[PDB]
Amino acid sequence: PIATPEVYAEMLGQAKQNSYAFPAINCTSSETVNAAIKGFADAGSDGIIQFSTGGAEFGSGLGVKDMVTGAVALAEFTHVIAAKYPVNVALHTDHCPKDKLDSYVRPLLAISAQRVSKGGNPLFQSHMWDGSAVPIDENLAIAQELLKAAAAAKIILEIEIGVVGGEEDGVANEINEKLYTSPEDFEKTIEALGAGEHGKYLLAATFGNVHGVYKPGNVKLRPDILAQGQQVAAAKLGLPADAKPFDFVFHGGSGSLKSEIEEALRYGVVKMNVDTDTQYAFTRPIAGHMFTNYDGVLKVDGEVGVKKVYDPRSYLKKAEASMSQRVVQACNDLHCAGKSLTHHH
Amino acid sequence: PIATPEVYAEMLGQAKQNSYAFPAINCTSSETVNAAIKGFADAGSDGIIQFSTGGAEFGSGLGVKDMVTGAVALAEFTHVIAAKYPVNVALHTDHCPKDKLDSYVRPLLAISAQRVSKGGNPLFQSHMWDGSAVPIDENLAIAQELLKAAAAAKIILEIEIGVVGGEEDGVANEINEKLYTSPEDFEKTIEALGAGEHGKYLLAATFGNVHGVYKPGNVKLRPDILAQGQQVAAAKLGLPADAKPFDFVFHGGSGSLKSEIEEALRYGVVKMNVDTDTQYAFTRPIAGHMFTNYDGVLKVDGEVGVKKVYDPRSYLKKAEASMSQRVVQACNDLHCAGKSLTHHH
Amino acid sequence: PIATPEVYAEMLGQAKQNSYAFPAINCTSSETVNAAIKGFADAGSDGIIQFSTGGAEFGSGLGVKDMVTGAVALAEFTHVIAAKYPVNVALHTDHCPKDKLDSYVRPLLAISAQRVSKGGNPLFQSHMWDGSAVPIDENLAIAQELLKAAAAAKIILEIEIGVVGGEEDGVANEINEKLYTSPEDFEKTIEALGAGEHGKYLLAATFGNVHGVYKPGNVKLRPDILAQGQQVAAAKLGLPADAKPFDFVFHGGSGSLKSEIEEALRYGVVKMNVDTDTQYAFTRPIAGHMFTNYDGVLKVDGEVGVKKVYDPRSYLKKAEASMSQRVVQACNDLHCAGKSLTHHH
Amino acid sequence: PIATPEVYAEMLGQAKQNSYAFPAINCTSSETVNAAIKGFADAGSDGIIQFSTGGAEFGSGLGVKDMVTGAVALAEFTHVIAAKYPVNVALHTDHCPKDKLDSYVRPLLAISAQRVSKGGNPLFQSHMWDGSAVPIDENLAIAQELLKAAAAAKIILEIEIGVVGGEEDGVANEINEKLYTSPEDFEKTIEALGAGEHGKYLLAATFGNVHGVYKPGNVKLRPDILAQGQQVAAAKLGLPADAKPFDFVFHGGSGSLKSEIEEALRYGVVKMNVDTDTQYAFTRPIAGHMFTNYDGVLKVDGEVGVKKVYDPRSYLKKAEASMSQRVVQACNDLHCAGKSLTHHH
Ligand code: NA
Ligand code: NA
Ligand code: NA
Ligand code: NA
Ligand SMILES: [Zn+2]
Ligand SMILES: [Zn+2]
Ligand SMILES: [Zn+2]
Ligand SMILES: [Zn+2]
Repeated sequence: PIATPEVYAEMLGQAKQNSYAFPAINCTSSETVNAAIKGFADAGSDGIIQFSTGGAEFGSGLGVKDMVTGAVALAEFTHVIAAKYPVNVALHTDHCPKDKLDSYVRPLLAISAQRVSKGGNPLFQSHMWDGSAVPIDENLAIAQELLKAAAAAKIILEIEIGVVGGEEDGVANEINEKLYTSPEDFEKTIEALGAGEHGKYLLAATFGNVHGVYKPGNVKLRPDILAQGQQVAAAKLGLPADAKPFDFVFHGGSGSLKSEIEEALRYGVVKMNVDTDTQYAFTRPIAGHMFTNYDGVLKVDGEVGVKKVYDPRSYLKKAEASMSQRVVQACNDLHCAGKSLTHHH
Repeated sequence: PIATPEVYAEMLGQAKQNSYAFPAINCTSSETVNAAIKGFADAGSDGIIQFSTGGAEFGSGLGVKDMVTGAVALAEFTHVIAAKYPVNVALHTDHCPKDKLDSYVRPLLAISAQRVSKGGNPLFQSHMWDGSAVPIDENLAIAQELLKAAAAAKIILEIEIGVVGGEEDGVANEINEKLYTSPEDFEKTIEALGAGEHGKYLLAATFGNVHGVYKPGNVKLRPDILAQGQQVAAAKLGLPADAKPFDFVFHGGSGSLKSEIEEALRYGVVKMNVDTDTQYAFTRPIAGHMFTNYDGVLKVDGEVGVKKVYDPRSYLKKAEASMSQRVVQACNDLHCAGKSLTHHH
Repeated sequence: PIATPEVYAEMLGQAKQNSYAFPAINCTSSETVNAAIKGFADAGSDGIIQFSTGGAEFGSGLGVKDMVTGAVALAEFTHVIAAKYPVNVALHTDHCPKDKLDSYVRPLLAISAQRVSKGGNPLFQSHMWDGSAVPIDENLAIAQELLKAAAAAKIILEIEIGVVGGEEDGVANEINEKLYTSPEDFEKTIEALGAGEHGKYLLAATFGNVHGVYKPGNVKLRPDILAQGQQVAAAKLGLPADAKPFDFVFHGGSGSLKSEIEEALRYGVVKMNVDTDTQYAFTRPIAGHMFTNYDGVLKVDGEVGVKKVYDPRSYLKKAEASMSQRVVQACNDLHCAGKSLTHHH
Repeated sequence: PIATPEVYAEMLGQAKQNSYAFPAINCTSSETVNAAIKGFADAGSDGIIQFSTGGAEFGSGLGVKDMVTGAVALAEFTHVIAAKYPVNVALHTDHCPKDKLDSYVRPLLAISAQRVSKGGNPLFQSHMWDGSAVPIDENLAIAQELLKAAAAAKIILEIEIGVVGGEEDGVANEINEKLYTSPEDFEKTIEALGAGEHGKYLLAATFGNVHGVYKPGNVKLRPDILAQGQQVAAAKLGLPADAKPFDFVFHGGSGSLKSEIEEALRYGVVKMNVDTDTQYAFTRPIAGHMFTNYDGVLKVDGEVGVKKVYDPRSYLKKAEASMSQRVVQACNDLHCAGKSLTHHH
């Protein structure tokens, strides 16, 4: 089923308590949603499906190119599908910067507020505010009012401090020192938003994260930044030094070393975003299909091709199954496999 | 917008009166739905999006494989998208034989009946009963009760007399004399169902039709069968000899000669089904993408590929645009281009 | 065996007498030579293997790029191979313009003169002088002295009047009226060189010929130009009006209509050049090989490929066999199949 | 130039004295010969071109399939080409087992004996007798008489003790303990043939060698076997313990670790055979060419392709250049680069 807000909060609490995390898989289509949910199910795991601004625009089609339309359409599709799987599936929106709030997160929030006002549940269970490109104080000012709106709609807010390196859509962030979150940013976050009691939130605190897949080991993660952020917050809050007040989000998950994932889990990461690796998994058998069936997918030497192999289902089923396998791998990497809160086992 | 039942009836009436038809494009996904609707819009045309049994199964994902789930999920997706286009889009289900009625058309009918009972409109605007594999009397007995249910849910029923040749999913129909509908079958149809006054229906009367794309000219259509069927019916009904009591459906549209389409339009074809040609149009740029970007979509010689080209959106946008072009061609072949009943022009 | 000058003259005499012609296949390598000779043998036919200036440069390798070296190396290779086939194989050099005479045809002539002086036979059995880019009088002045040298070395000279359209190497000739040979050019040729008694020669008189392969029918051949050239010459020589004093060469053979070849044969064509079509035949199975074995010819996803399919012999044997089939087709198109003067049958 | 027997002996003496070796590159064609020689030249190095039984059969063409014909044809081609390069190129034949002696090495020896009898030099400068599949005593009995014939024709004999693992043509040798040469085999070799004074020879003593390319490190070489073989022989001959009486040949060179090559050079390897790696280098840009030019090398959607890219020279020039680069790498790996005995520098 789709995660209710209550089940989603239980999911994250269980993950936190037991030092595991859920994959948050970027999807762009019916096929990619289907692949993600089947991956969760095959792994006996709960999970999160997320739409980026570009993914939502793509989902709306070339004749529309509207983020709200694409996200709503894909969300409605997902609600129907997820009802037929035993595992819990949460819907999320990825990086939304300041100039897209009015055309993505805010109208989506308003849609969910309306549903809640009628006694229903929100369409999405979490939304990301990415204010990493503006100064920390402005980031958190926007975060505070968005958190009030989100909590009122039974929605968890994800926020970001520090910058994720690499290319996300047309835009590149330089890989530098800004990829490492400062102690003061950790402190200001707690001051501004508390530790859950003013609305539940997730913190994408960056520790060297880079979107994309580079040669293994080229991206230099420093998970210790997270351990120190937890210590900083526990001190502010008057908690024991081993308390973990933050629920962390691991961006740029694809291409990470297994040891880096394992370490991050020890410091309170409850969500790891995966996009690039599942994109490769989806595309890889499509490529193979076109090459091995080149004379069926192309009308060559006066022949008319072979429908059996140019039927989009023929290669897209292969794409789906391959992406699902990669999602199973993510569930085993993050230790959420076999832990679905439905215990359908 | 999605066609209301009243707008759909107006569409078909206009097409009939003016000797044009709408394309009915088989879709299987968010991308193919988006491509079809954009094609209609680019052509300034209304149109029909249809899901086959296999298309619906595919739409539900490999972990579900349920026709009702896939059709409902894709339908809900389509309702969101179609609201953002000026043209009218009707939703339809394709070939449903006797052994799949209880797991496809009937439960879908029941869903729409429920919506109508609450003062709403049906989820789908038409459904196909394909009883061509059973004797004509059984075919029409089932048709009569389905027509009552359909009319009660504000849904048009499509039925089939005669067999369409070729392969549709795993199953092949032999290309023979059964592809040509008999006069008695035309007569029994009118006796059983009337001419609209017991429920609105479309008639897929076969005249040599074959699913798929063979070398141009290999498939031998006999559109005169349709002209004679109209004459047969007008005689039964006591109408002038030039009356056209049937609304005909042209199956196996892909690969047809332009002259064959033109002739069929003169005898009351109001709907032509297209699947194979739009499948080729969708796949063709995907094939080209994989070949020209072979070293980006594959991790070769120890390199890690190129995300920009293995991102599924990169080739699927090309697929969408190419399929939309083929749909524009169908609208111009069927003379519905520039005739949308929204007159947004 | 390699055609001796006496056997080559007999070949051409037989072809002329019986209204058939030999294919002259452009080759560039051991594999293409092997493919051509096997094609001749499979067709029970004699034939001609020819090297263009660019083909000879290619044959010499990227470290040498010397036309004489490449032609000699490929010729020596061919002498060894041809000895093992029952059919007669003549060696020829293709288009040599004025600025390449001193670095191609002349030094090759000198090599053969040396062999003949020692009591041997020439290395090549014919050479082409292409003076179509200079005025007719200069063309024939050069032709006359080259003919003396060639005859002294037991070599037949091919000359060209009129221009062949299209691209031959880096250089394009415009497709225009210059592609059609003038009566005066026919007359000047006979005046300058006679009709065999001052040295045996072949005449590439152009009649709309274009190098390359365009859509069937786009190239407009006028074989009547040849019939009139024969009439013009028979008049000058005081022969009956149905005499055929010229041995014609049909350039741009690839992509020609079968009816065009048949007509040209009636007017004394004894040699038709084929390059573009045999290039496509050679390459086509190589393309197929790479696509169907994509994961064997490329080291993908950390694997090391599959030697069985990246071994150049695996696809080059397929290339050879396919090119040989196209050469068999040329022998059947030109009616030389089953007519080898060895009568090994 | 082609290496005279005197220059070839000088080459090997220089390599031995200075602890370097020459690559022996398997070739199958004009293009592969050209690529190999250009590689030697680019590296300022002498080198060896070798034809296997299968390579020679391939070189003779599908209509002939005769090892002697193919080897002679390719050798004659090579003599013309090599004259135009400043470096010395030696011609060799690879693995010839007992059942192919009468149809490969023996007739080739007879051809060279004839040339020498007329005051000329041999066609090939070395030939390989591979008797590893028969007992050591039979191997060396055949070796002794072949050595007499070879020396009389100014030809060096290569022999093999121990088995090379892997697939060489249709035949596979199991990767086991037989891949490691025994001390007694080293001793019997010296007893039978001496140390050069009864005819010059090269010794392919196996030390774990495997034909082909497996994942780096999977093939376990033991170069110490060679050091001990040298010690064994120096003892038999009454030489100092650091003497190197054997000239060793390193089979299965492709895919070897650089450290393994470096070690082998210290123990008297003067020749390393490379085939599989140069095959991959030749094929790799051909694959890339077909993919990136897929719509030019195939006639698609009713188009006629693009001659510029289906011309075999277009991709074979790329193949040549890539194989030459790999040969340059071999010259730098074996430390013969910059050491050509022509000192053209
Ligand atoms: Na990443
Ligand atoms: Na069709
Ligand atoms: Na041509
Ligand atoms: Na090897
Ligand atoms: Zn991210
Ligand atoms: Zn149909
Ligand atoms: Zn030509
Ligand atoms: Zn070997």
